[PDB]
Amino acid sequence: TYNGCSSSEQSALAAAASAAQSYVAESLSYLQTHTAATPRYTTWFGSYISSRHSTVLQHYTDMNSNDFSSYSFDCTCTAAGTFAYVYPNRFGTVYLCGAFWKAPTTGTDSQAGTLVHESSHFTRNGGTKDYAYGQAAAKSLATMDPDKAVMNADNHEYFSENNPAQS
Amino acid sequence: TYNGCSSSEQSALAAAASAAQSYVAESLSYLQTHTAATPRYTTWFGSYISSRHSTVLQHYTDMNSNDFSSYSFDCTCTAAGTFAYVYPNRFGTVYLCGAFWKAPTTGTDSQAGTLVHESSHFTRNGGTKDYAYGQAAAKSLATMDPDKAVMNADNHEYFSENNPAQS
Ligand SMILES: *[C@H]1O[C@H](CO)[C@@H](O)[C@H](O)[C@@H]1O
Ligand SMILES: *[C@H]1O[C@H](CO)[C@@H](O)[C@H](O)[C@@H]1O
Ligand SMILES: [Zn+2]
Ligand SMILES: [Zn+2]
Repeated sequence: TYNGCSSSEQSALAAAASAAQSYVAESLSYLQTHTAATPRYTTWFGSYISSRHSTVLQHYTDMNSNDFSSYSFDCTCTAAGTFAYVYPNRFGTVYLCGAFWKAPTTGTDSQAGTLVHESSHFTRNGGTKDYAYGQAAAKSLATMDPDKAVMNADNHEYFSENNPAQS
Repeated sequence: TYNGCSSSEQSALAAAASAAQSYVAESLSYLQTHTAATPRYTTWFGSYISSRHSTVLQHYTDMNSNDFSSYSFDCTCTAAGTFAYVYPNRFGTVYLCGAFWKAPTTGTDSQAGTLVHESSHFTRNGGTKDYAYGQAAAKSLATMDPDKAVMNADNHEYFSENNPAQS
């Protein structure tokens, strides 16, 4: 459903939700078939170990079961510098702000990637936190504190967006 | 008891066992009072998280209840290239080889530290494995795979020997 969203915003959300669904799907498949260290994994989740891999696998297994297209979207926020926000304990509802509309549908820090980010925050999906923001801090977190990286929303977004792409 | 141990090997073992008991005791106390990341813990057990700290705490809780002075020591092994060995499912018996007698009572890769290493192998004490050998590999294991570090014998020995000393 939509709340305070214009025709164009609903269309953008429709496209972003579908692309977010695909990101999560390809991301889950990747985690299920890659059970050893790979560039794409270590860059965003650090040194590969079974327990952490299971953690991220679980997050995507859960997010994959979500219906991004059925999320309750709210576009009343007009903050030009904010992308989106959610309440971890209030599942399926995403609040969009001004910066979301200026972001590309797919790619780095995209609308679709933003939904994957926010989705990971839901307690049902793993309850990720925001320990680091942006690709640079996300990669640094992966290198220095992998345990936090597998619990950081941006690291999930960047793992899914995979841009620049890695195997 | 002693199996094939001279009077000099027996008294040396009594000292090594007393010092090992002291290592395990101090190591347990440390683990009980340090419930947050510290250099001594992270160097040998990796990034601090409750579950991992609980694992090593348990190992030392059990090892502390062991009585090293009552271990059945066997001195028939004469392999100068190895310190000692045990069967995980055969508690309380340690087989010492040639290299053990050349080592110092306390310090890095000491007689006391070797007893801590071997003790951790007993299933009753946690059943650690030998994923890495030597300080360099042990530290590397701690940084790359914390889960394996808390289950690696050498990491326990070095945490206990604490040389160089760390807070
Ligand atoms: C993550 O780090 C590993 C090295 O451990 C590589 O597989 C990859 O290139 C990425 O930097
Ligand atoms: C273990 O690693 C931490 C860094 O996460 C340090 O605080 C400590 O000195 C040790 O290297
Ligand atoms: Zn966030
Ligand atoms: Zn061993």
